[PDB]
Amino acid sequence: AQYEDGKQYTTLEKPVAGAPQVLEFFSFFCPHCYQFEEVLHISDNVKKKLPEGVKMTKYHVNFMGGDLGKDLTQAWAVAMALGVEDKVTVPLFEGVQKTQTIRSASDIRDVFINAGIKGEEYDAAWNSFVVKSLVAQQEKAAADVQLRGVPAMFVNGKYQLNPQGMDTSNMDVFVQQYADTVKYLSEK
Repeated sequence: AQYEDGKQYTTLEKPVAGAPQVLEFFSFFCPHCYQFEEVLHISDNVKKKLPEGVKMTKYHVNFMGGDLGKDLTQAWAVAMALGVEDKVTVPLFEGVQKTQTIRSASDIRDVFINAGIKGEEYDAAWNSFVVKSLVAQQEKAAADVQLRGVPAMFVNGKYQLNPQGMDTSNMDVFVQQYADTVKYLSEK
């Protein structure tokens, strides 16, 4: 076939019921994730090809960067609760991997302040039980699929994108193949 299990995707031998339609995992410490977000714009190109009526979810993970990795997961929960993902994703990636000016939760906080979220609003969110459950959701989703590496994308709790099985000669072509694969899987 043109799309083959174990080639452009793998199947979860242990499917996850009730999972988000399209579920992406990343870490601000993850070098391919940086590529995916700032160079390849994967999330965005997937969305452009997804059918009507299909939601995209993106979660941060704990297993990179130790203590700061966990702060970043809580910060991402804040970003999601406040709906400010599109304002912090780039400065967080660059603060961690490019300029390396993020070394503590306070530095993470500075990124939101600079993006124009108010101190009082950020601190209130950071400490809220709505953010606590949002952290729990991120962890539970990763746990459900026994997640050990990022970037990762899962469709309908049953299929897992396998980007190693795609050409990377051309970055544009890789992205569309990736996006088309997600669409194929979504229609399965």
